[PDB]
Amino acid sequence: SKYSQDVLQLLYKNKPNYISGQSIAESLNISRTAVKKVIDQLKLEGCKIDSVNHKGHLLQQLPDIWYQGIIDQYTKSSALFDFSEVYDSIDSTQLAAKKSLVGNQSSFFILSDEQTKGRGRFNRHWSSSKGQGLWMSVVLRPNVAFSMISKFNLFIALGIRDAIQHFSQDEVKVKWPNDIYIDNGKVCGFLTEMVANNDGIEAIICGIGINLTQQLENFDESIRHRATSIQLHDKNKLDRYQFLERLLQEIEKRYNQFLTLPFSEIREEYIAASNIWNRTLLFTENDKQFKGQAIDLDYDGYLIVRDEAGESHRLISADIDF
Amino acid sequence: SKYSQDVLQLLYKNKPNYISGQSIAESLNISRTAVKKVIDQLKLEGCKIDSVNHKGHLLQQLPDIWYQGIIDQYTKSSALFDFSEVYDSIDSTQLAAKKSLVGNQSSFFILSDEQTKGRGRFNRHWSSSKGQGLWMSVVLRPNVAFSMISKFNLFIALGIRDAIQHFSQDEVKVKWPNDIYIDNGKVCGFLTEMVANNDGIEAIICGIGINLTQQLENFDESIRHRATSIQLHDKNKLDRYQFLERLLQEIEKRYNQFLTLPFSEIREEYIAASNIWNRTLLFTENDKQFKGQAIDLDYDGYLIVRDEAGESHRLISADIDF
Ligand SMILES: Nc1ncnc2c1ncn2CCCCNS(=O)(=O)NC(=O)CCCC[C@@H]1SC[C@@H]2NC(=O)N[C@@H]21
Ligand SMILES: Nc1ncnc2c1ncn2CCCCNS(=O)(=O)NC(=O)CCCC[C@@H]1SC[C@@H]2NC(=O)N[C@@H]21
Repeated sequence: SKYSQDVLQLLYKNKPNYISGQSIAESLNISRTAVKKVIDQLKLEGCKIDSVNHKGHLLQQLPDIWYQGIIDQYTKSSALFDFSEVYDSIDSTQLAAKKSLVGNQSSFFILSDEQTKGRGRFNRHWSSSKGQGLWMSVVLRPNVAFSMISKFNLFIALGIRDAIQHFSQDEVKVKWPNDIYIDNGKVCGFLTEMVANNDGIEAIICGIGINLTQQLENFDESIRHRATSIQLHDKNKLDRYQFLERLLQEIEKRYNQFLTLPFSEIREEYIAASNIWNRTLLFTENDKQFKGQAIDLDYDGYLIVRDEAGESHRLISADIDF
Repeated sequence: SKYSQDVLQLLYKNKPNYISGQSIAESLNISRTAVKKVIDQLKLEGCKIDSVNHKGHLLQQLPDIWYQGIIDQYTKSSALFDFSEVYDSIDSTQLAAKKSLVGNQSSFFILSDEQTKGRGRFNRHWSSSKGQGLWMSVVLRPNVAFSMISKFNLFIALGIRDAIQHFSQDEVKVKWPNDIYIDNGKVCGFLTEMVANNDGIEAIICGIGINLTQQLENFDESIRHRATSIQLHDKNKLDRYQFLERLLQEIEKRYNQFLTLPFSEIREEYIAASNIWNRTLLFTENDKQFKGQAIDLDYDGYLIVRDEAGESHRLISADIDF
């Protein structure tokens, strides 16, 4: 229904109080009968809405579906995010962000319950199971130099890690430069692209995929031993809206840190949260591939590596396997 | 008409021979009467088409309007350009290229007879007079490292300069890093943007604006002393199709040079074609602005500058005025 999101938004905004159906009707300039029909539909879609006879309605719990009217409430209260686009299915939120950013200077994000052509780094396929993960692309407008842009990944990694950690009973670690792990399982990967020239950056687009409630059987046989979800490390039922709120809050906090603090101020924190140390790694560089150890993380965020031939390397980035 | 471009394309492809209206009809599976109606329309739009009684039709000259069916012939015979989009009016060919490149790996360009929101570097307004200039954006897919990408501007500058020089009786010079001049007048500026991350480049988009036939009165009073067009330096009537062909040929040649030769191999040529030497320049760097002289152009394409305080600088880029 056309007013379904608006009814949902009024229910969300009035928590924890009940609102009468009459009040919803006067707000949306529709009939009492249209409001009850919308509320039935929302209940059908799995919204837990308590209705009592003289009080009205109380949104108790959302289903595992993204709802524009709810996310709209998140962007209205965000200084950073001007708006959001919430899709049920899409080729890729990253493809949609790169089209939507052209010709404007807005900061926004794009969410989809499923992706049919999710892509990771180097155009590797990314599994985006409907209803089971957060598939999102974030467009921001950092007015920064190239010598500074690579640090965004280091800061954002810590925000994602903290957001996940808030819901994980197990330790959440960061695999430099763009992987979040729980024990031995990849729970998130992200990818940051930019539109730029030597005069500056028009936008960055950070594509974030986080496995929320996959059962092991929900991962393809090829990635099952290296993928995990937040639910597999949470004694309580993970609530995708509670997590998204925490995740937007940490992204905002770490983005403002990235714009105002040198990497030196999170370097120790980043090292302490990393899981790449004391462990041999597999580096892929075009056709060649070599092994190495992560020795240090310098003040610019570069990984210092000792390869198997004993040579040292200072890497702004790499793709490494365990 | 739906078959107007196809009729035009057949006329172009058969130069310098006449083709009968019957032959056009059998090729397009339309009637002899529809073909003559299309040819009348094309003549109305300013196509010079010779028609003789038993021979058919010969395209003699195109008007100052871009025609998809003609440009299609250019991309079919180009190894590099997969396709093109030809618009009569657009906000900006650069905005359209950045939308069109998403989700594919095609190399292509976008042409528009006019732009309503043309933008140069730093979002400075760009005047795109309808029918008087070439407003185009070129999307390419260089598989190259960032240490190499800045050289593209140096190579492409030489292609544009040569294309213009072929039609100018006066000397065409290059103002580093993205201006083409004829004597004291800016005849072209271009702007190269990229979509990229530390793993590589998804695309570059080179926005090229070239003044073709502006009379001085056609330039705004604010830019008239610093802008010029090719026609103002050509004794013959500049033909936009002949120029576009030459320009696509030089762009292709210099792009392949950029992918296969170090800048050292065009360095002397670039220096010899530059007009920034032996002349004080105005540098703008955020809020500050200083004066300086261009001392050299190193092997990486960096401008070596002596500023007014006597300090040396090595600039991958800058915005400089005369
Ligand atoms: N669900 C999965 N869970 C764990 N492992 C998996 C999964 N599927 C594939 N594998 C294994 C290969 C891992 C790929 N290698 S990677 O590139 O280094 N890693 C990355 O994380 C970069 C991908 C970011 C994804 C986001 S989703 C929203 C946005 N839109 C879009 O299209 N992309 C971004
Ligand atoms: N017609 C003009 N002739 C001479 N001078 C002029 C003119 N109009 C403005 N001025 C003065 C300010 C000069 C601006 N400063 S700049 O940025 O350093 N110079 C540049 O050349 C970069 C602009 C590239 C334009 C292309 S057109 C197709 C594509 N689509 C789009 O939107 N852009 C690109």
